[PDB]
Amino acid sequence: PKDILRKDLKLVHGYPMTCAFASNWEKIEQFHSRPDDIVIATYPKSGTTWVSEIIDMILNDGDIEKCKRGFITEKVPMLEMTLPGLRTSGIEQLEKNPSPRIVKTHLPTDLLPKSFWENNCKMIYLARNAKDVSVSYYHFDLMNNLQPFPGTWEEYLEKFLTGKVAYGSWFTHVKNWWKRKEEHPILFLYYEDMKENPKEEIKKIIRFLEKNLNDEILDRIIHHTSFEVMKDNPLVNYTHLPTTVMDHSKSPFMRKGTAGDWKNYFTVAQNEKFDAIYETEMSKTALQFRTEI
Amino acid sequence: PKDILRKDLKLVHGYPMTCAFASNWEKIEQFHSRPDDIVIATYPKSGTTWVSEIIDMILNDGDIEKCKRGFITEKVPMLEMTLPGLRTSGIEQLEKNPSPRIVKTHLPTDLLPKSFWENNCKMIYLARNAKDVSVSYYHFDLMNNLQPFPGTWEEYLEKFLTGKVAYGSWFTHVKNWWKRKEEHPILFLYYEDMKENPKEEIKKIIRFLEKNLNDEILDRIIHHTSFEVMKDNPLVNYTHLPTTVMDHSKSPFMRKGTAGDWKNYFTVAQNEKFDAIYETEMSKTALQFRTEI
Ligand SMILES: Nc1ncnc2c1ncn2[C@@H]1O[C@H](COP(=O)(O)O)[C@@H](OP(=O)(O)O)[C@H]1O
Ligand SMILES: Nc1ncnc2c1ncn2[C@@H]1O[C@H](COP(=O)(O)O)[C@@H](OP(=O)(O)O)[C@H]1O
Repeated sequence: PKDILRKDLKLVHGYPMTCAFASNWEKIEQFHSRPDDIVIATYPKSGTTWVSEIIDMILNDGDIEKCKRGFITEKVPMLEMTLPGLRTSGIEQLEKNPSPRIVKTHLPTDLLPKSFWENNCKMIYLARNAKDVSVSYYHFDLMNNLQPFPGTWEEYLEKFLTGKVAYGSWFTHVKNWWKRKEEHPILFLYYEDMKENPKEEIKKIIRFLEKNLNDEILDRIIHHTSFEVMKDNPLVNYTHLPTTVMDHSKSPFMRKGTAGDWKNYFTVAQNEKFDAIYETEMSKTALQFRTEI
Repeated sequence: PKDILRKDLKLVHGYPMTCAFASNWEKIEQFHSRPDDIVIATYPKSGTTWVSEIIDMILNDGDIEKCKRGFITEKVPMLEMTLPGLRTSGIEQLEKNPSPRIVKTHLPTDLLPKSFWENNCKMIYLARNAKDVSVSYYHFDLMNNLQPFPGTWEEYLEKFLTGKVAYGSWFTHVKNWWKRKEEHPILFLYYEDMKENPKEEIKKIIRFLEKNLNDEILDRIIHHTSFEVMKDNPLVNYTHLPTTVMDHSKSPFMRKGTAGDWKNYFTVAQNEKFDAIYETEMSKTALQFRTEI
């Protein structure tokens, strides 16, 4: 463990990558998908864990005890995750998992195993406004010891803006995933929409996944996957991980679960600078993020 | 025409209704919706025409020339409108219109054709503060010859407060439509938010309508749907109606276009009596109206 903890990011295909995840990349590259695999793809801290539980519920017809068959890391493995000696890798877990497999990933489009495009796999891409992500990712690096130490918020926001963070730039991640939406079966969702109206957003996932679930099951999914519920659910709140991987005393994994929390952290000067870069990166795209609800 | 001009309101389902519209309700009740119809529903005088032009622009990807294919009454017909001999009825017009159809209505939730709920049609409900609505509706009755003469402003405000106006009580209208948003895909909007921040409000409509528009197109919609531009737009300013329907010389349809205009008409005595009725009607509800920005 001493060799992966708090280490510098390594570049893999031009992307800064968590040191623990950066070895044997050949295995990821060559991963074999099944045509009924369902990918949930997000930039980090964008609501992956939230929507993994929603999807597991949908696929289990809202049966909560089925959703309690294991920890989230077993039900919905992160494809690119490795912590050898400490944990089954994501791909090792996935090769033991029954179809249809839910696969979580934060990979950029050009790093996703091509098998997933080739098997025409259904994908849910979820995105969250860049300001809330930077704040959530900052606190994440406080508690997750696989990450480099983030420094001060001021130092961290500058790395985030220039893409000097694990998985690289949020702008490029979001823009390149959005572009793929035209030639693949990808449902593109916003975190803020899920926060404001989970029923209508969950219905989009239900239709995308070719399921019909009645209003009682839907209400149960909404209730089971609410922040207050999930935060106390020990199968999903990440307290099952070794303290050497995640120390929740520094920041809880389930932290605030809100839109607009970034305003508690951004100075007005940081905000002006951030808005200027954002307009440069995003004005020409059809993406329309909300930074509060 | 002399048969429907300046006539008393007629009761339909316990709602006072413009005499001209109070006929052939069977036709309205049995209207056939299409799954992609877009309902814009409002209490009268709440920004219907404004939001109609916005949605038309959104659906046409910001193409102003396409937005010039016809007058607003043809582009975005009023469902329950009938001016027989003088105008194609709203429903006749809708049955001539290609999908996706935008459908305008001031109908209370209980009078909306059932077909719209059954088809799961997207709806945008726009609401405006009750004081600005009352002033706006007063002025409208001056110019609109289908309406009864409203009397003095003092006599009119008393009818408004007691719901003795076409489409009945504003309080019931907004409360029941707000309740509905928990059971149907309904984007509920505030006139005063659109006025303060049209960019953000328009982004909600773009998302809700599942459209892909960049910032150039967005700024273009904001400009083309500003008050100053629309009031001079002969296709939306309602100057195409017969003088027998609308005499703009009494009061222009595109009247003031602002939040807070009510302060020019309300006496201090009226305002106290209004506020007391308001609190009785509205203090339980989660709605939050601004009377100025
Ligand atoms: N049920 C839920 N509702 C809302 N947000 C949730 C949630 N479950 C997790 N989250 C939030 O999603 C973010 C984590 O994303 P990921 O799973 O992609 O790591 C965290 O945000 P905050 O740090 O802003 O609280 C976390 O609190
Ligand atoms: N582009 C625009 N911007 C702001 N307000 C607008 C608008 N177009 C119309 N309105 C206002 O919407 C009201 C009429 O609404 P409806 O279309 O629902 O009858 C009028 O309010 P005022 O009488 O306060 O001017 C009108 O001036």
